[PDB]
Amino acid sequence: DGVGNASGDWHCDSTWMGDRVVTKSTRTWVLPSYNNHQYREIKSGSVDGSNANAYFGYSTPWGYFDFNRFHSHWSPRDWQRLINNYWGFRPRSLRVKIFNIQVKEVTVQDSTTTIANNLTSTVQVFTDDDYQLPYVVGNGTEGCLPAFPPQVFTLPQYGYATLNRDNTENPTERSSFFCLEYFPSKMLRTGNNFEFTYNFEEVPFHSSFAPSQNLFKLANPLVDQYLYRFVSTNNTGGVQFNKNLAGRYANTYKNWFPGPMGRTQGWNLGSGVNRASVSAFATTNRMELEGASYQVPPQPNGMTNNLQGSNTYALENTMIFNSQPANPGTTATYLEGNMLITSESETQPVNRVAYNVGGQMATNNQSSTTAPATGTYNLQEIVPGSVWMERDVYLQGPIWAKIPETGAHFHPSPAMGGFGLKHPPPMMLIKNTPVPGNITSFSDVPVSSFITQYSTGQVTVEMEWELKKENSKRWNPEIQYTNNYNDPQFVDFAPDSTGEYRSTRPIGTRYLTRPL
Amino acid sequence: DGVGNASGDWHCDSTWMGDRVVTKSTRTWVLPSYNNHQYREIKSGSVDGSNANAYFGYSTPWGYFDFNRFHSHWSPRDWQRLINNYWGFRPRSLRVKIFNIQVKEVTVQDSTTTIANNLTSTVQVFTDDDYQLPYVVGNGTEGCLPAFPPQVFTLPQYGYATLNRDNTENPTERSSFFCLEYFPSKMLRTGNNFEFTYNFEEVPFHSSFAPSQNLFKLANPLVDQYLYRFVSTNNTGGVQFNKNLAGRYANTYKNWFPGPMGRTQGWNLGSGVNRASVSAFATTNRMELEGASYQVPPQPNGMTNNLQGSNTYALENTMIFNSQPANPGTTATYLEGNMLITSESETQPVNRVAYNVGGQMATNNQSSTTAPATGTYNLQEIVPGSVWMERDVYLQGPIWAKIPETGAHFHPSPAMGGFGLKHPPPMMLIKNTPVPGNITSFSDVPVSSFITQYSTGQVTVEMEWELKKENSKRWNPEIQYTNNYNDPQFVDFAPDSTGEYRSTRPIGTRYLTRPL
Amino acid sequence: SSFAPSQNLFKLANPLVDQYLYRFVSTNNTGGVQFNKNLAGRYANTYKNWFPGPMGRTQGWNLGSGVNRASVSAFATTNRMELEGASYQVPPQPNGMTNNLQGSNTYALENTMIFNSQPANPGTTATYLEGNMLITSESETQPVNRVAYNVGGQMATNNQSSTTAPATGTYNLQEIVPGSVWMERDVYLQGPIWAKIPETGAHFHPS
Repeated sequence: DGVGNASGDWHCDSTWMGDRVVTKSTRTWVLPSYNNHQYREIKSGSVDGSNANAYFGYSTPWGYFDFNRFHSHWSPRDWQRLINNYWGFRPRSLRVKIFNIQVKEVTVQDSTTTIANNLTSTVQVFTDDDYQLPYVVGNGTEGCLPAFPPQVFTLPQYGYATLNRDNTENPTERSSFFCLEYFPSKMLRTGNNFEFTYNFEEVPFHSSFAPSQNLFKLANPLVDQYLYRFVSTNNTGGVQFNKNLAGRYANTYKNWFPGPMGRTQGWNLGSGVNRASVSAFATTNRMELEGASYQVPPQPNGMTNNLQGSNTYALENTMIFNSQPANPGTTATYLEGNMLITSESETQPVNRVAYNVGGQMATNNQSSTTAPATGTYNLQEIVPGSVWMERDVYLQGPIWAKIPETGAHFHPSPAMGGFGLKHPPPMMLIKNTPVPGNITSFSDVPVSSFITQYSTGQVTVEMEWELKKENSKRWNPEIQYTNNYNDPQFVDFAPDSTGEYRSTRPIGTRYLTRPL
Repeated sequence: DGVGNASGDWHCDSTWMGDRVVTKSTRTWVLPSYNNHQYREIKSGSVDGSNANAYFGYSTPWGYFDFNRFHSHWSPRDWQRLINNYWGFRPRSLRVKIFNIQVKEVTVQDSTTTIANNLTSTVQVFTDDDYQLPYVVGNGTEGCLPAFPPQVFTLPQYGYATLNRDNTENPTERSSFFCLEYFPSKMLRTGNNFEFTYNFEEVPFHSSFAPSQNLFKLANPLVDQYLYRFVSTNNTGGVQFNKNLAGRYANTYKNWFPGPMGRTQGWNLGSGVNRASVSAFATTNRMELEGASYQVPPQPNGMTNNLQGSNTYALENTMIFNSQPANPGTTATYLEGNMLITSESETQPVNRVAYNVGGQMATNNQSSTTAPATGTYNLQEIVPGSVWMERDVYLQGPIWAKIPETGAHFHPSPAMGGFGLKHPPPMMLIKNTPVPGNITSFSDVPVSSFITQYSTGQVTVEMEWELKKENSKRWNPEIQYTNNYNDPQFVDFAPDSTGEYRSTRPIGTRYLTRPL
Repeated sequence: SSFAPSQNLFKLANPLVDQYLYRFVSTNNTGGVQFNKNLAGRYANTYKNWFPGPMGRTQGWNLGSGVNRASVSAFATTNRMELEGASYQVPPQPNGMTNNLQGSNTYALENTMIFNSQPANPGTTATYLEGNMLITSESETQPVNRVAYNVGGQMATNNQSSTTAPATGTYNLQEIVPGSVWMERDVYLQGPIWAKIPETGAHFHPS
């Protein structure tokens, strides 16, 4: 409509209506003109001793909007209300609006640096609906909307990696180039606005509960089994048997088995007592692809990193986060007090411990000449009758990941956590239109001289969630997340005297308990 | 409508629907104020030793839009899809939109050079529908919309040549002056937009196929002809005859003849072995008009420049292109590795070779006293029963040319390639309106003082194409264009580390094969 | 699926942007744990959502210029499965691996379909060299499928202590894990369209 008329209004709110909760979030963003209006080929050779580091790729003029973090949609008080009272939750609908656009021109004469409004300048916006572009949103990267509503943020620059030849910086014939300007886009002046709507596919609810029973202790404690086990051979080697007694969980027939495991090193925290002067990388867990060795830092699902009490943690099976945001490219060492370290101890009744060996199997054939022998195993994979619990979500953590298109997959739950989607919420791309500097003569060669410009505006995201209610018959009181501090010098989840937000603790979803 | 409202949106796309393909292209352009708002008489005398160089003409304040190149409408992947799967293609419809206009004023005080928006300034636009103006669009000149969508381009300045007297810079009484301001034009401020629509006349489809048979080898190989030839005279000079045998193509009666030829010099490429220190111009092919000798660098249709394998090329029968755009007025020498050189070797089954002699004819009357004699010929023209193939189109090359209005013509296919049209898509002309500097007194003499200004905006072109499907019964696999490179250091048809587009190879349309 | 992947399974993070996630890299002179942030483009050290498909190690033989070991009888060292008291060669191996890297003349022969250009007489016992044979390559699936000739990865074999340094061991076989992705074997014009699933009442992933 016009220079003097506002395109949209601020909405930041939560509404709770029975089985449904609606979240509204509004933020202010800034867009730089990246690459000076150009597409650049980007590449790397081996770095820090590793060829797994090498890649071939393109950097682009465009920027994108990322909302795949829970703190983007949820207040700390609203998150506490959900974890305390519900068995499960799932996403249903998404709505996005971009509005109140302002384009600015920056000029320097003799070091003055004046800044001014340009009314006739445009911004370009599009959504990748058919998934033609490479999707970089679900990989745990920075640049999402901020946890605190007043904070103002810079949009991330879009880029991708294609194929590389023989673990080197060079490309292959199969390697691909994608142009964003080939797709159609909306053009916006200061009066104009953009809107999009999405529906999520049917997905299973996340489980916000901890088991109240061990997988191996399900027989009644009072009653004996009608089943027998081999315990012995006599002086002539004749087989002998005994009945299975009540409460003897070590010797009982079992219907179901625990989930898959791979052994990972355990390190003590706090009082500790670990080995000195160690370089971690040579002894880390790895998988081999195309001739290179890769660390796979979240391990695959079905294990627990920490026992309960205990200060032993398997570090490569744990999500590690920082309380405060960091500057790009930092190489600084961080001690444990700075870090936020997660524990999966609630899943221990059904999930095997990562630091320990899995079990034992037979290695020989017994004979009158030879005694029977067993051996321990460090890895096991899926077996029929297998049961496990998936990794917990965090307020600091991601909601979704895109399933890769290969035509074959098994059990599609992402390792970091969250919901695995065949058709994920789509990539949203924004760029500043090139505006040319004074040109007085004709050339076939393309213009490289442009006026310097940046853009600013407001973004609103609305999300709908489906809730599963608790139906417990437990008489005694349950565990709950609480604000509990001894002699506090500051309020957590609040601004400080300088105005910086403080977030000391990581928050999971499992406080409620259910029988197996 | 307004200062804060956008006139149009970005559309860059291809849609394939059975027999029809639609192409959409969007670009950003810059317009200079050419000639400082004045019309100038332009002229030349003899240059580089030639009077064919002399001309008399006018230069104008206006600029024009040119779309007669395939890379303007076609992506490299889309062009590969057409050449691989279709017998023929033709143009059907054209739509043009000009929008998002921005007028800027440039001021200099003491070397500062400040640039600012002028809201009340106008741009003027018109189309030459009745072909009253001289048409300069179909002559292989620079200034067309760019191959890569992100590239920003300067519009070419309009000019023309009229009649000149006695191969000198002077005019004739028949010589003509044309004023653009005499035609009606639309006037546009920053809010305003312009649109045009065109329909192409019926034209024959281009042939995207190579012949699978020789013109002279069409008789069945197994069966003899019922026809006889003279082979001999006896000791008394009495005539003798022999029957024509199966597979003897050298001695067989023929229905049809090859197309017209003129001999052109052949030069070796690569390993080569050509003559040293040669100046080319004195020995080049020429046609004489109005007392001057002119090189005619594309030769006329019906010949082939290169045999297949072979490194001999007739250079004056070949389209030569540069991979990268060049600065105006360059006099630099270029070697073969920089150049993109085309081959017509697919048409060799029906088209005579340019470097070789055409054939032999009788030069005498035989008698008992005199033996019979023959002579070779270096040129031949159209004969009844003549068949030939027209020159191939290239992605780097032009779509159309205007047929000249003389009232008489034969077979109207242009020498460079493409479609010859009596009523071509029309000339589109744009100018910046003169805005005056401060005037304090009256004069009859016209104002020569104006504020300095330039314009910028977006242009969209939409084109519809009709396709002819392949109907082959060939059992074995065909030749296809492929991305095939050994040990590549860059991706072809992509930007580099500096952001410059790379286009190493020329691409033709003939990969499919058909029987004669 | 008649297509080849244009991206590696482990290279999906944006090359320009750093992760908000940290990894353990070190212990100090008193054995206290130390951490570093994950940087942009460092694919060796990045958190991963998805894992490659199942693998079993199979011997690799050079073709063309080659340079393989002389006078070998193949059968004793071949891959086998045991049924009802007997050892059986299982010549197509199970799905989720790639036989050949690209370029490279190393092929895992027991993971490859081998065909003859010409039909043969029944009962022939004749030796055939490589030039007579038609040998397939699965190099397009290498961005998501592990190589058969190479080891799969490494896992922890011990518990670290002030007395004991940490240790790892390589594995030659691995099976399906949750979050696993792979590509099935390609069809050929010379090859078969279909197979019947056996009736047992239980099966997994029937390709």
